[PDB]
Amino acid sequence: MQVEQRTLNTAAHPFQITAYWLDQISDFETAVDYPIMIICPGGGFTYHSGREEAPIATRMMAAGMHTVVLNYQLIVGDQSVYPWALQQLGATIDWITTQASAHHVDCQRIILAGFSAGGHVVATYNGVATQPELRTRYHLDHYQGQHAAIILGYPVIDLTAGFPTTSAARNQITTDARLWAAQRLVTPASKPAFVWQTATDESVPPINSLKYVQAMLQHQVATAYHLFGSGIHGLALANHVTQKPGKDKYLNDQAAIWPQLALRWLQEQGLLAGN
Amino acid sequence: MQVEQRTLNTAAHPFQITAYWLDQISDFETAVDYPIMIICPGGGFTYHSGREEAPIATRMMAAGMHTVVLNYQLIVGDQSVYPWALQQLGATIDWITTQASAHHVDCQRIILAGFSAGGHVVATYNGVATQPELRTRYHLDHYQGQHAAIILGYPVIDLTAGFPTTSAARNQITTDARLWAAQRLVTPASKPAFVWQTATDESVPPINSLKYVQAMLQHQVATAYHLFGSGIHGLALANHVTQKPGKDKYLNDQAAIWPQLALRWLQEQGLLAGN
Amino acid sequence: MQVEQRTLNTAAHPFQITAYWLDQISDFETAVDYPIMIICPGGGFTYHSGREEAPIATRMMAAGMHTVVLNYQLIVGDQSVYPWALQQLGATIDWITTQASAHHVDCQRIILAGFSAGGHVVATYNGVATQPELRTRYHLDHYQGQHAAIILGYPVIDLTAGFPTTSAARNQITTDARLWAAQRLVTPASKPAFVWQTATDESVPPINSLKYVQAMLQHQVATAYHLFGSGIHGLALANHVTQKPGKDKYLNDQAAIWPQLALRWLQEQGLLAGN
Amino acid sequence: MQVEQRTLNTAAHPFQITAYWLDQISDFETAVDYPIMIICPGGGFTYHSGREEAPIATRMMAAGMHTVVLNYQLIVGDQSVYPWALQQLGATIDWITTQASAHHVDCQRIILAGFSAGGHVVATYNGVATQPELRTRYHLDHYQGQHAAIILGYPVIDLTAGFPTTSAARNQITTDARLWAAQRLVTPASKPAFVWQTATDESVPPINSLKYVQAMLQHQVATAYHLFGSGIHGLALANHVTQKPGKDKYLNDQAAIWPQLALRWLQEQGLLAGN
Amino acid sequence: MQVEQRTLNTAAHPFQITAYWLDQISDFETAVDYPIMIICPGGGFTYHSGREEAPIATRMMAAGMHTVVLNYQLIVGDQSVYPWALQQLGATIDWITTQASAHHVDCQRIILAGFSAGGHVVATYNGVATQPELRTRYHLDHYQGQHAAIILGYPVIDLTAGFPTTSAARNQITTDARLWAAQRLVTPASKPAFVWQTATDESVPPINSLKYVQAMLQHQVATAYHLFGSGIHGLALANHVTQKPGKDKYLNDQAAIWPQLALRWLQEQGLLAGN
Amino acid sequence: MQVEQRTLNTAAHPFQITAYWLDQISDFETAVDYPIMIICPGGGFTYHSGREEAPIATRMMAAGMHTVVLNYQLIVGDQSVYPWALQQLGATIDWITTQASAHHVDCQRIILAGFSAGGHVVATYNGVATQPELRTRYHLDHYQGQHAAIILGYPVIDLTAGFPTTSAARNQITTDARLWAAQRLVTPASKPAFVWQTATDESVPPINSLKYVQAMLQHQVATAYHLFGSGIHGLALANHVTQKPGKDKYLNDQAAIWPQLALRWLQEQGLLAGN
Ligand SMILES: CC(=O)Oc1ccccc1
Ligand SMILES: CC(=O)Oc1ccccc1
Ligand SMILES: CC(=O)Oc1ccccc1
Ligand SMILES: CC(=O)Oc1ccccc1
Ligand SMILES: CC(=O)Oc1ccccc1
Repeated sequence: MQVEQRTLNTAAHPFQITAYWLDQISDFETAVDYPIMIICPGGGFTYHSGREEAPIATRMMAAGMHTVVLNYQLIVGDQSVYPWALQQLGATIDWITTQASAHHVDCQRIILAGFSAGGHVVATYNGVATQPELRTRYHLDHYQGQHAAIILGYPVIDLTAGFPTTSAARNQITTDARLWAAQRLVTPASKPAFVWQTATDESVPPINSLKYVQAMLQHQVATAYHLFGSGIHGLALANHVTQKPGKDKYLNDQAAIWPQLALRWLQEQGLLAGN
Repeated sequence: MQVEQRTLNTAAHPFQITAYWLDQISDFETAVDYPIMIICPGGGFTYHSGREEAPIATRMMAAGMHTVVLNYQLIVGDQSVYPWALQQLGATIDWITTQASAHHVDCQRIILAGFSAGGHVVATYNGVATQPELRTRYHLDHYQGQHAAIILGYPVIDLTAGFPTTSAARNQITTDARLWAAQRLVTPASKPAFVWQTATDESVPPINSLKYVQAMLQHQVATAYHLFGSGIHGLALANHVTQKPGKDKYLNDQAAIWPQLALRWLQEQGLLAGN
Repeated sequence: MQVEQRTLNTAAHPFQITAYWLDQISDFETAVDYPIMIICPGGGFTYHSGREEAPIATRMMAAGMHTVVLNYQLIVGDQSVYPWALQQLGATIDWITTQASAHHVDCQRIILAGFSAGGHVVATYNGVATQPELRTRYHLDHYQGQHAAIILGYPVIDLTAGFPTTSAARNQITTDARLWAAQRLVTPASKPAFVWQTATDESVPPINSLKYVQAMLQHQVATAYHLFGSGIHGLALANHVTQKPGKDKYLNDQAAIWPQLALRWLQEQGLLAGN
Repeated sequence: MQVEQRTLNTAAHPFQITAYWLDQISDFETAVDYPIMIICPGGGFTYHSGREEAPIATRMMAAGMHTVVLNYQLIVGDQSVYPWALQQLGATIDWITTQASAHHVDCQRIILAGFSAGGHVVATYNGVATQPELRTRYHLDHYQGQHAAIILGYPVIDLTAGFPTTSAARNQITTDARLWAAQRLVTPASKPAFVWQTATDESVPPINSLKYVQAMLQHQVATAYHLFGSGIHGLALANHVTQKPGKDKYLNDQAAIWPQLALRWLQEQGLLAGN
Repeated sequence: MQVEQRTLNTAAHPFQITAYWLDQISDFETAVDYPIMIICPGGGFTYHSGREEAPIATRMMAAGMHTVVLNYQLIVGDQSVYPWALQQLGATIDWITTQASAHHVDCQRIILAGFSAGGHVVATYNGVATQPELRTRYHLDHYQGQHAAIILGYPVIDLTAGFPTTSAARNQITTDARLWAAQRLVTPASKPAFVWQTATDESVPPINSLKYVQAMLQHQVATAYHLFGSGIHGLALANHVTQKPGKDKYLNDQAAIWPQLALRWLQEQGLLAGN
Repeated sequence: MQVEQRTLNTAAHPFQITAYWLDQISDFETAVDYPIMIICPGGGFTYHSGREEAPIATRMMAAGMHTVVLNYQLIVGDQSVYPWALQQLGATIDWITTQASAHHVDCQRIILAGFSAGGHVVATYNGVATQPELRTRYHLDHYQGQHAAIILGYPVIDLTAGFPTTSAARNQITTDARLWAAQRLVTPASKPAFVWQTATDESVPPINSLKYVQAMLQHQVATAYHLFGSGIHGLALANHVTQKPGKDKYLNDQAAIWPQLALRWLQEQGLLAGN
């Protein structure tokens, strides 16, 4: 295993990635290209949550994929998230295509994963980067490669749907209301989505995931949805690894099955080797 | 996540380790010390099998533990595995104690994992390093730190018990017949052992694991044993990650549950945080 | 000790830092969080002077603090220093807060040090970043963390006060005269300043430092000031370490005591462990 | 030998370089400063061709020079190449001057190599960076150092001269027609050029290189030109190293002597040590 | 291109290597396995000469091969060169086999290159490692992989043949006289040898190379030999790259063609891709 | 500043070093060779004390020298300290000579610093490595380079002189009593020594330094000695940097002047640039 931390400069706003590369198993007689997952964590658009970075990447690497963590555009200075964060995703996928041979990446198996705020970028991107009208508007044109599916964990999907609370916090995120709500952007072009959330999510009401999934079916898009009964927002892995020390509310054994559900779903979709 | 690859020189035969350090999560308020697992892979004493190195490390690391892979003494040159391989383990545990504060290692939770030939070293060590008589005999004296438990996967336990096939290959492994068989070395002071193997193991006969568990019980040491019904030798993870490309015999979905079994077992022993 | 060199992208103009991290002492039974000093060297806004980077960092590291060298915005292309350089400082402090647990940084003990042209950035920042009005104007809002004190060595404080020599050179630094003079930016909210300069400073008139201290006191901010009697501009450490080879005019034994004065002043401020 | 990969932030558009530094020979009793070659590969302004990076840098390194590969501005997002790419070259040369002491670089011996699209940037730069009229217009002022010579392999010199085909592709490269054609930008100020191309270049008509040389003589700049008889576009080293697997058309043994011709030409100019 | 510097511990005397790995070209739609050359420099058995390390490795790398520099056993402390250096060579080849898949090494194309004292190790190894009686005697048994050919530049072949001078120097190198002379070790199992030397070699008489070739033929091993008319010992590349500053005697344009001769010879042996 | 961690294999027992290299100052017109200090920490021959590694290295680095920390042979396995540790010092000095050109090391200014147990190795080495009789006997022959002076801080000088307490502990350190006591090894060939200790040293009675200093004047070798009136063993820097958290007994302001005293002592010896 190798770890690469790096600035990519091929977008208007340069950004940092952290790639975790799988190494070839040395006593294999032949080579294998592995899938790769790009993770956009949460942190409410003002920071990148560590709980949703390495611990999630490591769990997915365990199942045999490369992973990359994208530090997408935050609110800092008077900066807005969009349209920049969308462009950084496109550049990250592009950059991956250039690294394929060196790292044995299966470019037909590029997965994006978003959590909370992170989910908005990915949900939007699955929307935006699947319609050339919105591609051009947002300058995702001229980037190589594309993603095969998305995974969304308790995603922000609609900025008027409870998060963020105050109007003045919507606006920081963006004064472009044409993507306050990722549900309205779904077309039959959108790539297959695995979605999960808790029903008891106070900070990001489940209608977000419902609305995306609802809209995912209404345009015939292969989608799976798990709304677990209990659990607070931001469970991450919902187990001791991502548990804030001494805070039981981060433990939820029912939600903790999601990575297994996710991986099995990726296999079904032909996007991960089956055993 | 950092990757450290390094020679340790505090043994008669210097040796390489590869450490994979967990990084602290930044959204945490307080620091956490994590367990560490040292892995001795298989390879029939002539090599170190990559199938049982990083893939296994990553899976254990996904559960929230540091891991280190130890290139124990092989048959190379007119060299024998023992007693050097034992000293290298002690040196590795020692080295961990000196890295504990920089990496947040919980030294009361140092776990050893052995696979196949690698299991002999760990099994022997579990015996030798808990008996001052054999400690001193084999030069493990003056090393800091101790391991809390072992994990053995399809472990070579007795060199007269099938592997190796010829008498000339077992000699190469060692002239010292006082540890051809680790099942004879087991005494009360030994640390708890989680053991698994398949029953249809041609290469390394199940009597090996049976004999060792027999002796852990006939000696009152907390233990656990899983002998799956089917499967060839060297399953590793028994899934697509460790599957030699196109070889179905490396898939066994029943055996594939062993890491979960092992993690839950560690949690029960209070050697890994629980859920 | 670890050396991290790195681009930070969380500002309008991305920029390089070079971080020098203290490692934990391994025979300490418990962990210690250390203070951190951010250094902005001189170079007359057209370069970053090496004499005021590592040699100064190492002397400060020897007293038990992390250090980071910041390559603030220079005059290059047709770029001005301001307001960008101010933002880069805010982002660096912010970045530090995110690295605190991994490196054991005491974020309550963040010190900024500026030299010559570098002092302007720091002196201005100390004023700007303690006033929401000037904060917001210059886009320092939304960044985490704050500095506890500043250190200024022969600082450029007023752009009309002799440096730079020509009209055409002032302007290249900035077409914003509301920052030509950091002495006018001084208000009571400011963090405490240790200031030193030589009286015979031909290149940057002592009126600069004198004006700043004059305003630190008139606004009741804790300040200490050493105006040494002899010596040219840019003494740095004023000894053989930073002495341009064969040039005695860089040696000044009286000025050479400043790091000691500064460290004791920091201890007095409760911003460094006392011995 | 050392390999440095890194972002430089001293341009409006930050960018990656990959520097390959020569190490001092240890049994030399005195040090030696080595020339350095900056390489801008081709890729038709939409990517950076690996065929024209490392394999070319390694060949030039074998003759005793440092090399740096410059990832100049491409067409990505709605971005055009110019004027940004010209600034990135200036910042790279500038950065080199700042590394000269640590790496023993002879700043009197900075050479630029451009291939295909990369050649346009180098050819244009050679024009722009020698005339302060076009210097100022394109924002190259305040950057230290200067190049002593260029090398152009099958360079794009004129955008209306066959490449790019469509008009829509012209424009993506630039809506500044003023430098669609580096031929008409040559003055006596220009640095000496070694130029080569094949006569049968379908993709980028030979008239391109012909025009630049024609212009290089008509304003009398020391120059040398090799238009080989056979060979497709993008030969690179024109041997097995840069040969696309199983594609004979990338082999051309007459063109393959170009690195020798170039090196001898550099020795002639006093830009490389001689034999 | 990546540079790996590392201790290998798989011999009685552990030892450092410096590997220079070629990176795959990202434009190639398929992958390519490259040959690899192990280089044993000279230094008269008391040091490793830098003139014969990187400079030579870089020239060979430019031709499209991986290279590794082996720091073989010297006369240091009280040690003799043999039989350890032979084991270190075997362990290095072995290590390469384990790196083959991660770096795309063609294990049927492993070439050994020795210079001066380094040449003795290579020449002897070519003999020893091609004879199981002498294989075993010297403990090269149990190591994987083997080399396809050797290259010898002004090699030490016989220790009584003028190098080393005094009796007391030969003995330091080794008291085992059975391989004072690599000519006698030659048998038809020996891999093919490209050999070169100058006839005016005062330091190491030409009869050395003469005798080895003289025996490669009389044992029907494919071999080529170039004895240049002029030139001192230790020409290395015989050009400005390996020339001691201000020392013309290191220049020799006739001998300087040797790397081209060797590469063509390798192509002829099907050991390097042809043009 | 660069940090190099590394195994050296040119001794019977390979060993780790950690080198801290000063970087050249970029705004110097000329280059400068700096002195280098090799540090052997204490730890009572069973471990290397972190209190006496980096913190001391950093403080010496601040004065403008390279530093290297040597992990000399410990009591581990059934291994003794001697004669191995002496060889390791020799190889380290030797290795430095091979790195001089690359790092600008002034090989005429190599200084050894030992603390407590580490002092014994340095003190003995000072004795052994200056007399060819003991040189040959202990196999320091054939290593290049030599040291100019030693620094000893509360050194163990005689193993009967209190430390270690029991006869069982001394013997572990070594059976060879011909260097239980470095005071008896002092002859006038020895390089100059700066020596310090506290009078109240319980664990290692002042007798040791006194006995060494006494013995050092009697062979007319330039020396300096400081015996502070208070303070326990192992003060290191005797300040807050090396203070065990909450343990005042590690603070001693009088002894804390020793680095300054030592540096000024090196200046008069002409082994460090003077200011
Ligand atoms: C225990 C050891 O080999 O020494 C060190 C010291 C600092 C960091 C890593 C290793
Ligand atoms: C820029 C940032 O905060 O991302 C990280 C996170 C952990 C380690 C290094 C960088
Ligand atoms: C054009 C280029 O060099 O792209 C990269 C970037 C990082 C690593 C390898 C290749
Ligand atoms: C010139 C500058 O300050 O950037 C650096 C810093 C350290 C090393 C290399 C480049
Ligand atoms: C002396 C040695 O082990 O080899 C080298 C040489 C140059 C740089 C690094 C290692």
